[PDB]
Amino acid sequence: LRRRLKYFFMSPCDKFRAKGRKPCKLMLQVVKILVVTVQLILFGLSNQLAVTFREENTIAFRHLFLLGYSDGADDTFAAYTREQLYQAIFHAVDQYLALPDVSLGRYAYVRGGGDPWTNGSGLALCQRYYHRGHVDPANDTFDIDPMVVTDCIQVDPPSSYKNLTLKFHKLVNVTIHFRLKTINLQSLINNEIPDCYTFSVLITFDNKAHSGRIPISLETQAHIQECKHPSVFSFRLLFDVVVILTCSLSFLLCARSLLRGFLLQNEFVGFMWRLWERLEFVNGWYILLVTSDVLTISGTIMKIGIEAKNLASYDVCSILLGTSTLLVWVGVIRYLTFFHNYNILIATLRVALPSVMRFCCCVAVIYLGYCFCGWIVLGPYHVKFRSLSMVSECLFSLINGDDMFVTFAAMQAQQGRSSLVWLFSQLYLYSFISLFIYMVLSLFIALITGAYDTIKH
Amino acid sequence: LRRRLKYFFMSPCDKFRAKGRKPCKLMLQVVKILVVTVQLILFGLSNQLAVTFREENTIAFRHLFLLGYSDGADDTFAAYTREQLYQAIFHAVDQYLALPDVSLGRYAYVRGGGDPWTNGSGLALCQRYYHRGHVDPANDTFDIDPMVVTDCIQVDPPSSYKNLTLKFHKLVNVTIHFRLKTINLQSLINNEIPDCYTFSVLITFDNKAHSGRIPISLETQAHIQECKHPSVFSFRLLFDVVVILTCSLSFLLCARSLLRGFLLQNEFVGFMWRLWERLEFVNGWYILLVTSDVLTISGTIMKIGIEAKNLASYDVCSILLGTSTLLVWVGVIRYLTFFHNYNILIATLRVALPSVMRFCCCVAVIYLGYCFCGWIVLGPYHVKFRSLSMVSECLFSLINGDDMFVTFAAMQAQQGRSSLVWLFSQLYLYSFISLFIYMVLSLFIALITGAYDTIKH
Amino acid sequence: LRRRLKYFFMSPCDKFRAKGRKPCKLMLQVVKILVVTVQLILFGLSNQLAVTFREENTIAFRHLFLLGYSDGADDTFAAYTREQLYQAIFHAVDQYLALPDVSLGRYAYVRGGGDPWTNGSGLALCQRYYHRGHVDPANDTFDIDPMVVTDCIQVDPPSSYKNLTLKFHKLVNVTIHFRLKTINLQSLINNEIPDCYTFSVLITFDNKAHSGRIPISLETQAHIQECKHPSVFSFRLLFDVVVILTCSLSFLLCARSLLRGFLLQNEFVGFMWRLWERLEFVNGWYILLVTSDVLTISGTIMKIGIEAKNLASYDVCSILLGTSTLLVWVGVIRYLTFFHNYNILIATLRVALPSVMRFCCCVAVIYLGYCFCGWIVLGPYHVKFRSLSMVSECLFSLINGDDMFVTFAAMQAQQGRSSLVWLFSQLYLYSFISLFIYMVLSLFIALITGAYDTIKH
Amino acid sequence: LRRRLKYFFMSPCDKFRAKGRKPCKLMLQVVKILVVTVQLILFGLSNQLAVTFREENTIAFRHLFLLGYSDGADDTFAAYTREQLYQAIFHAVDQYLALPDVSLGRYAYVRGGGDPWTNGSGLALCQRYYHRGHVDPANDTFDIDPMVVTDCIQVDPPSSYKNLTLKFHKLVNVTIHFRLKTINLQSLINNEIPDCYTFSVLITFDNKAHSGRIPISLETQAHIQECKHPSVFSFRLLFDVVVILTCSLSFLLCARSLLRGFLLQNEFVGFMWRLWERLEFVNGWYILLVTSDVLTISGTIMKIGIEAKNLASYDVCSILLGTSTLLVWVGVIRYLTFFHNYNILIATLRVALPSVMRFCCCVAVIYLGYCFCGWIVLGPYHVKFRSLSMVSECLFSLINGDDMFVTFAAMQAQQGRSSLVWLFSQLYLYSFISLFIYMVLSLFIALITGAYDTIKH
Ligand SMILES: CCCCCCCC(=O)OC[C@H](COP(=O)(O)O[C@@H]1[C@H](O)[C@H](OP(=O)(O)O)[C@@H](O)[C@H](OP(=O)(O)O)[C@H]1O)OC(=O)CCCCCCC
Ligand SMILES: CCCCCCCC(=O)OC[C@H](COP(=O)(O)O[C@@H]1[C@H](O)[C@H](OP(=O)(O)O)[C@@H](O)[C@H](OP(=O)(O)O)[C@H]1O)OC(=O)CCCCCCC
Ligand SMILES: CCCCCCCC(=O)OC[C@H](COP(=O)(O)O[C@@H]1[C@H](O)[C@H](OP(=O)(O)O)[C@@H](O)[C@H](OP(=O)(O)O)[C@H]1O)OC(=O)CCCCCCC
Ligand SMILES: COc1ccccc1N1CCN([C@@H]2CCCC[C@H]2NS(=O)(=O)c2ccccc2)CC1
Ligand SMILES: CCCCCCCCCC
Ligand SMILES: CCCCCCCCCC
Ligand SMILES: CCCCCCCCCC
Ligand SMILES: CCCCCCCCCC
Ligand SMILES: CCCCCC
Repeated sequence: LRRRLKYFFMSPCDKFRAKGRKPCKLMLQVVKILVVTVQLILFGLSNQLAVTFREENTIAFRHLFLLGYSDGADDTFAAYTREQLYQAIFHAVDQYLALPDVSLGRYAYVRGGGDPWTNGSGLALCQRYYHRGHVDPANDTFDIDPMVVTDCIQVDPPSSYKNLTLKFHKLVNVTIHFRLKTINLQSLINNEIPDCYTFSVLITFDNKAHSGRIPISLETQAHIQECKHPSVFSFRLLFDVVVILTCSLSFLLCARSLLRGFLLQNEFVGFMWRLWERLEFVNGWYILLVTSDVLTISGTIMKIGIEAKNLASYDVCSILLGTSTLLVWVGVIRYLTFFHNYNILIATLRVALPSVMRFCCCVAVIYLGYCFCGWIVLGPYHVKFRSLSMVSECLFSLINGDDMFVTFAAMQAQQGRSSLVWLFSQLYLYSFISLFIYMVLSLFIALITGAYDTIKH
Repeated sequence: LRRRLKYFFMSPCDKFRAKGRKPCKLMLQVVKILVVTVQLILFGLSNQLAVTFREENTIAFRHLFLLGYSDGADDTFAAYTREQLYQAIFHAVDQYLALPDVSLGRYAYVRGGGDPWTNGSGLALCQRYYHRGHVDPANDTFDIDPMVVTDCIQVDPPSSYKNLTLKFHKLVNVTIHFRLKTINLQSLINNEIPDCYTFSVLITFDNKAHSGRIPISLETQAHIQECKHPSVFSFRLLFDVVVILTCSLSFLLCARSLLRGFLLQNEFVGFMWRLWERLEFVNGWYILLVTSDVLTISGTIMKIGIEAKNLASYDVCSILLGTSTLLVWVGVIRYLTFFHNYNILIATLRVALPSVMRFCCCVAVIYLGYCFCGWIVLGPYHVKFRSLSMVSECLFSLINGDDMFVTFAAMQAQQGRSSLVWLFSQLYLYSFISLFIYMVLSLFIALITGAYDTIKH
Repeated sequence: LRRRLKYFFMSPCDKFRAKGRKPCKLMLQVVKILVVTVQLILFGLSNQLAVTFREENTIAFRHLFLLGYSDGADDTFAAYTREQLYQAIFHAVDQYLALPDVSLGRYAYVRGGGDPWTNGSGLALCQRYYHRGHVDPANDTFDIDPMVVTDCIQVDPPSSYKNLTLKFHKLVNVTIHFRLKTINLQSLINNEIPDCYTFSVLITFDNKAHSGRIPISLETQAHIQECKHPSVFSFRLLFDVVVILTCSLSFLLCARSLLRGFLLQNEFVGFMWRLWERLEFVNGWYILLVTSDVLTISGTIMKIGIEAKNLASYDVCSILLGTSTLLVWVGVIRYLTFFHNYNILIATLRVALPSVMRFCCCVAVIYLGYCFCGWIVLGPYHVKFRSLSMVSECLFSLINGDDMFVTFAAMQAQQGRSSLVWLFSQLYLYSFISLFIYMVLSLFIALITGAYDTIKH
Repeated sequence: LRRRLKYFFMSPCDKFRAKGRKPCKLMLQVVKILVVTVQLILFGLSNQLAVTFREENTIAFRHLFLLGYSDGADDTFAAYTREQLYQAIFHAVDQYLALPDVSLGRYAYVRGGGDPWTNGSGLALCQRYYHRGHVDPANDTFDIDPMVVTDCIQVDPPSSYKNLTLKFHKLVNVTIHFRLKTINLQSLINNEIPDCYTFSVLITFDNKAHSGRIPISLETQAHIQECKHPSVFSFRLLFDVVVILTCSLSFLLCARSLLRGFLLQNEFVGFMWRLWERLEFVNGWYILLVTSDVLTISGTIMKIGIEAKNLASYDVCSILLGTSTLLVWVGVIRYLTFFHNYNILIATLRVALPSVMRFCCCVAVIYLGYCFCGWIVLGPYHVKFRSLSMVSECLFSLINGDDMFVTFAAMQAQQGRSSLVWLFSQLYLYSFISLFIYMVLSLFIALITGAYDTIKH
């Protein structure tokens, strides 16, 4: 049993010297790294083109349908008078009706086919208000039924919509919905058959705040299909099958290795009888390899489905493939651990990790207290403290010396208004930055240095 | 006495093993953390809505009443000719008179009710100048009585104000004051009854510099009341009472513990007879808990008052609640100190603190000298050195590697003008940054490393 | 043999004490540093003037020929309607025809002389579309022959171009090509004879995306000649010859030293018989000196050619000269290594380097995995993750605490759209920044500290 | 002699214990710190008011006299057509003639009084061109006499200037000079008598590049006098005299101490007979005090002159006073050196300094080589590499982790143009940042840590 146990923990070189078995798994892992990286690169190259197409079409739509729109004004684009709102709505509808004659792109009208479009209708102009909405600020009185009533005009592609009358005092919002069909000719370069896009365009005039300011936004959804009857005067699926086969073989070999480890662990436990030490028979690198294989196979199946237009879950597929690629690239450290000089550094990090995590536990409570305090106190006055996630991002960036002066200057811009709040912000920011830069990061450095010193002895 | 003293310093686990008393205080502290955090989250969620309402209304007012106003131009918005100033004033008054027909919001006029509005007047247009203002720059002569005279026209909501004549050579400023009543319908979502807002709007055309440039600003004050006769087709006060009860119980238990410590200290002193060592009987964690309880109770009472519309001190309440939440979250380190691995890091920080503070004392004098020098020399030329607090913020950000290049480039933009000042700025910035980054932060790191090394032995 | 070997490794001071030979090479190296630096400074001063001339002319061309152009709008300048595109094209052509009467600069027309300009033609207005381009998005149908057909109108400098008809549905792009001749009178200051510039101006209206948005750009190529028949009412070539002679002498002496080292190494090997230890006879400083001499001589020849207008490879010459200057300035460390106090620090760096490089090897795989994952997942949503090189630059800047908050906020701006992607971005950014700042840089610091500690003992 | 020598090196406490002499110098230094700081604060408060006045007047002038000017466009403000230039010039002159009726400020015209204004002339409109300027880019020919001829029209304050004819092909520049008199009424607040300003306004249309782009700028010079015949319906000079007296007394006492040290050193040398060890008798703190006293006295005299309007050298006075304040605040470290715990840290820094400076010497050559290489190679393409001082500022900010990503992205914006330059920039930036952050700063930290470790033993 001793010999088998010793050989089980032997390094690949020692195993080859002893039994001479060819290291199939190492070569398979190298090939897997290569093919997985190539597949990810190809997928990203293909997807960025579609992303660019959709983004450019959306920018063109914003310039076409939004009155007085200019680049970089998405956040602040709003209406402030009834005349402005009416003009914007009518401009959007008129530009929809004039699209064939003015647009640089080639778009087709989509009629009916569901809701909110009635049969034969291309554009739906809906206004949503309250069922009952009596409001009298002069007498501090109101009577509202929060139930929302929707009223839509239907415009067929080529003017009753010009008779629109908005109930401003009880208006919840206004929306314009339509769809445009186009063909992605940009696919010709990069050697792909053009596909058919349907853009669902929604223009929203939002009055949910009732603050006298109605923001205006335009959004698009892209539905991609294979064009019927294509006409233009295989190395994508074979590569996917190759990747799947490589991952399956790697999974089988790693599962065999893990089973062998489990059986040897059981034998050793039985021998000793006649948990931390049990899991010594577990090869975490092979767990990582199995996880990467599963993720890659799932992502490859999803990618095959997507590229045939049968699926539209690009986010999940991209996440799976990227995570698997990261895992396979991280797995290369196993090979470096077999050399003493590199193993020194890897073991330094490994022995540092536990105390680092314990110190993270110690620091998290202070960090969270600061987050809550900053959100509650500075949230009203600071744009960077409006949400707890935003507060955490701001504090994390401050800890690393980024955007410090702008954070100070935002509060400086309102020193005269509230002196108490300004003094509190001064104390809060100074104390947090000093504590976390001059004491916490220093202790991280000290922990790493101590781990390195221990490893070198 | 020895046994009682030993038990007094026993850890909670040892105390439970010895006497078996249930650790009520620990459970109470956990519950306190939970309820305090939930209360803070709810309060912040509620307050951000009102902040958004006020900010949006103010932006709408700026777009409505300021002629030629655009987003992001608040700091530089100014008039430069008499025609521009007259046009801006008349535009503001005309937009006030046309508000019902043009505004997307629903506003009500407020008449009279104090000063500067006479009875029946909604808008007050005041101009403030000097009593006697003879100025003759041609002869380098002037005769001024600094006493300020105010002259206001009163406009009743629906044109004598069109006859306004400004005394430009002796004008101190022009102001427009009015009030608008609105109802916050946005409260319907989040399940709250709408409240009644009164916005006091002040538009200022400022000529205190007499520099030929008159900045224009708009400011609002919000007074919030409960709307009389509400009509819309309890889990906020019960939670506050629960929080107050929890904090009061924690305060009572901590006071009992502190009294026991005081009595035991007195007994030990008497025994020894028959300050640093005396305060060893003081449990600073319980002082922190008592402080947090007091702050939380005060903030909860203020919050109860505010949410009934009887109080308007949001800043003080928010500061109290945020500070108490920070304190209760920092108090969790006490529980970690009972475990050796975490106590190692906590004790490292504790033993590092004194030398860190002494080095801060050493560094403060150099920092202050640099602050004064930079303010006096670069203040005239650098926007970031205009005020001592701004100088301190800039230097602190520089020490942490933020906004360095913009600071250098601002001076670069005027190298040709004054070569001496540019050379001085070069020497000043380079020396300060080098000294504080390569020697001071390094010494902080060394102090922390030495403390950690001592603790590990 | 022992005495000769000992003298070969003697320091310059010891060699002078022993044999008394004048250290010609040291003085030559000092003179080389001086002359090389002066030459580089003069070359850069001369080149920046031409760079400024070309840049200013290009800005003037953009303001002259692009309709509605404003500074800082190069990236977003685009057309969105057929009317806008026609107006821009006609404005460019009309401004070309009116240049003599409106331009502040003095330009001459260039006619014919190649392609795309026919004989006697100054401006070429080409439109490129597809040979066959049937597109019917209504029926999801298309019939395209990807072959590109070009049709150009020729405009002679002083209106058939006004009859231009664009094939929008199959348009690939539109281009306007012309050339302008000018004289660089700015050369008079700095005491140079004015030279003759020919600017080849290309205006591109790009429709390769077929997205309804056609970006517009202007680019120029400068061809510089010596003006024929100059008339204006030697210390540049003599200095170049001096530099070349100094570099050649340094090369000869260093080659002699390297040959002596090789011969002594051969003698020692023969004696011992009767690789790491062999290369001990190689003086890497002299290899650096020889490389710098070769680079400087090549760059000086290229510079001589350029300044006579016989060459136009400014990038290669600048790279050669800058690299050689960097090498000669780095070579000064050799002289500092002869003093114990400075040699301590230099040897610290030298002994730290190998473990630093090994740790870089360990870290590269994790860095690459993160790069690929971020590119594939965040590329569609983040402007800073569009390309792998851009991803690497962003991650490298993040590791050093730059642009952290903007990176977080770009993803924050789309939290509601995709919650899964936002959560993944949170985990990705937080884990990467924490791992690389609190563990990797700490280990670099620890490696350097250990090297320094070993050197001091 | 031994007793006197021992007493000479005694600490202030030991000296007081031994001889009982009252420590007059310590109290004097404390009073000096207080009074010098108060004086600096008052001077800065007074000066930034005048700075604000001048800046506001200049902004008003830019808005009045520059056609189409908007805030934040100073750098890019330029003309591109002859029509634009004529319109700008005529607008400036017309606005000068209409100033009394349109300006919000009160200004007086200044006539004649030197050059370029003839007797009775308020505005001078000069155009500078070449004596002979034949330019024929068509034939690549030119004949220039670089002598500059100036031709000015004179406009008396209330239209021959409308007949201006510009020689565009040989124009060097156009300038408009005039002067305006105003009274600074803003001085009334802060309790000062208003003073009389004369603004010399120069508007420049610059054509020295001959690039078809003529930048337009406005500059002002302020000359300040005491207004004659002031009329408005001493604690500044007494404080200055107090400061001067305090500094003089401190100087006398420190000189006495230094003379005593010199005499004792001479006695010791004579005794031993019967440089590094000699200068042990020099008290560098007293040298610092003497320098600060001299600087403060000089700055106070200059400030007295300035505040009486007899001097205008604000930069020199501010530099002197700021440097003296920095020195006196740095001098406080002497008192901290008398306490062991603070002396530990101060001595750590003192013993670290020499090796830090030697390592700076080692690093300077690499830094300079990188500076030259970056300037020569990236200068043509990168806005941040245009000048060697700018290159140094950019590299220094990069070393400290500031503005990294923008530096990378500026080069990314031109990857396609020159691939060789882009690759070189990648290698250059990556190598520089890595070398200086992961090896140089680490060695600074290691040096400080070693110094601290040695001091603690
Ligand atoms: C076209 C490519 C075909 C490749 C596969 C066939 C050709 C080929 O070389 O296979 C090598 C593999 C082993 O490949 P591989 O896993 O690399 O080889 C094993 C590992 O080196 C293992 O050590 P660790 O790597 O540290 O765990 C070691 O203990 C085993 O020795 P032992 O056998 O004496 O105990 C080796 O056999 O051996 C098979 O017998 C395949 C059975 C697969 C069953 C999967 C489902 C359970
Ligand atoms: C106008 C300026 C003229 C300058 C040159 C003439 C005037 C002049 O001082 O020359 C000094 C040089 C040597 O100049 P240099 O190289 O500085 O001198 C040698 C180096 O010091 C070398 O040590 P390292 O520097 O550490 O390698 C040392 O071993 C040699 O001793 P050794 O001779 O006893 O072995 C020295 O002769 O000696 C010549 O004989 C020139 C032959 C050149 C052949 C080149 C083609 C192979
Ligand atoms: C209104 C305020 C008036 C203040 C001054 C008068 C009232 C007053 O206390 O003077 C204290 C000073 C000394 O003031 P101060 O300099 O503080 O006192 C001396 C220092 O403590 C010195 O040590 P260091 O400080 O380490 O150098 C020490 O060796 C001397 O002892 P010794 O005398 O036994 O050698 C002290 O006399 O003694 C005078 O006799 C003034 C002579 C000035 C001559 C200047 C021109 C050369
Ligand atoms: C001259 O250079 C160095 C002198 C001393 C120490 C390190 C380096 N550098 C070598 C090059 N290196 C790569 C730059 C391009 C991206 C990939 C980088 N490699 S990396 O290992 O992923 C890595 C990443 C971040 C931090 C450290 C290491 C940077 C470090
Ligand atoms: C050999 C088993 C333990 C090695 C560590 C597990 C993999 C680490 C993942 C980063
Ligand atoms: C146990 C008494 C001393 C513990 C320290 C006091 C509380 C620390 C507050 C951060
Ligand atoms: C003396 C031979 C080895 C010295 C090192 C080689 C030159 C270093 C280049 C930076
Ligand atoms: C006591 C003499 C030496 C003390 C150092 C000199 C003053 C340091 C200036 C920063
Ligand atoms: C020893 C008691 C630990 C308590 C953890 C909250």
